[PDB]
Amino acid sequence: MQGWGKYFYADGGVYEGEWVDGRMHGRGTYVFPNGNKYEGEWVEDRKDGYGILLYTNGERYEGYWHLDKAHGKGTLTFLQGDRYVGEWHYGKKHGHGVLSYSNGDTYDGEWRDDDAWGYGVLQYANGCRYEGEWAEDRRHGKGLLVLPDGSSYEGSFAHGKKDGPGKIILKDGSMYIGTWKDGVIVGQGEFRLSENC
Amino acid sequence: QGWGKYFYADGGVYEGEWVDGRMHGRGTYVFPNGNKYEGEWVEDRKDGYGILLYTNGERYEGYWHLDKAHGKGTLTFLQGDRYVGEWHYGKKHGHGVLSYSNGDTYDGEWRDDDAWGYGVLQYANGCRYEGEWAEDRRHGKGLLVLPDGSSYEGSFAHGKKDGPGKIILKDGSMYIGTWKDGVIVGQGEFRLSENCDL
Ligand SMILES: [Cl-]
Ligand SMILES: [Cl-]
Ligand SMILES: [Cl-]
Ligand SMILES: [Cl-]
Ligand SMILES: [Cl-]
Repeated sequence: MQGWGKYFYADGGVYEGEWVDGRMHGRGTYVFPNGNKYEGEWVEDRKDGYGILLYTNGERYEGYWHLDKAHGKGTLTFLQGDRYVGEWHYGKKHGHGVLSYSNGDTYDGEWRDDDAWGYGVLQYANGCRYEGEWAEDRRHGKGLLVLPDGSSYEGSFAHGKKDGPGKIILKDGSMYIGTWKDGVIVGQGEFRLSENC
Repeated sequence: QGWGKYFYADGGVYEGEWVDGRMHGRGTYVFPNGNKYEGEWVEDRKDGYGILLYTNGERYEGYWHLDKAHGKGTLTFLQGDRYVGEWHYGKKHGHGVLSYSNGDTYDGEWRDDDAWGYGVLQYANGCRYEGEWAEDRRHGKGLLVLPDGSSYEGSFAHGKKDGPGKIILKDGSMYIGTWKDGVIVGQGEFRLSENCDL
């Protein structure tokens, strides 16, 4: 099973490409029973190296594979509108990458196991903008959130909501210092105004 | 009855109309003080219109009753302070405006020579207080506007912020809480004018 050739039909899946020893090896294409079609490099019956897989619904990945999963630098385009360009780790967004959301949001930062995780900045379509840490695809740890007004909160976050100590600075110049828990003010706080009189 | 001048042993002088041996009618009296009164008299008392000029500088011009300021009258002070309003037997009482030399000027109610009731005070530092007063001090519900453009409205006690109140800024974002002796106390809530996501 050497040279070029065509083969398979596990279902109706036809692989056509290079071969070694009954394993697909080299560049080749494979239209799978789904209708998904991978066209790239192979290493011993798994996609390994660069390759493009078109999904039947519309999706389209472009990048490096390893052991039949996305691994390395790769671009995932949702022709609905989404677009991701960055590092992968065995099928999941992992490392650094940017994502353009359909709703208008844009992310730039770290990822771990297909989730925003680590440092990253997200420019919301509504005008807010977050610059801080993440955990499990939600704002977690210290961060800075600017609001389309121009005022901002800087403090701690937990599970996507304001939580812990924090300061909120106003355009006016005034400040409120207090503690949050699950996105809500409670406890003793301090509020400084810009002008005394 | 009639007119004539008199020199008391005190050094005081009176000349003007008399009735039954009592100063009554128009007359002028310069006191041993150096104070000189010039107005209407009734039975040896300032009563009706009159001016009283003090040797130190002050000058009352208005109506008198039972030898005391009573009715509408203007008093200008040592410092330059000018009161224009109603009097009640020597005390600011009713409605009156006081313009202090420091620049502040008050316009509101009075009771027993004290700011008491509703009144507006424009501070010289650019501020304005519109609220109630008790015993010459900001007391009750009031609105305090800062030159900032923000404003505090809530309650006052003995001249300081005290009780529930709201600071509302130029943005429309507001802080809601309670005060004790002009300083923040208790738990508060801060609301933003504009926020994320909604
Ligand atoms: Cl989040
Ligand atoms: Cl939140
Ligand atoms: Cl501003
Ligand atoms: Cl006061
Ligand atoms: Cl105060």
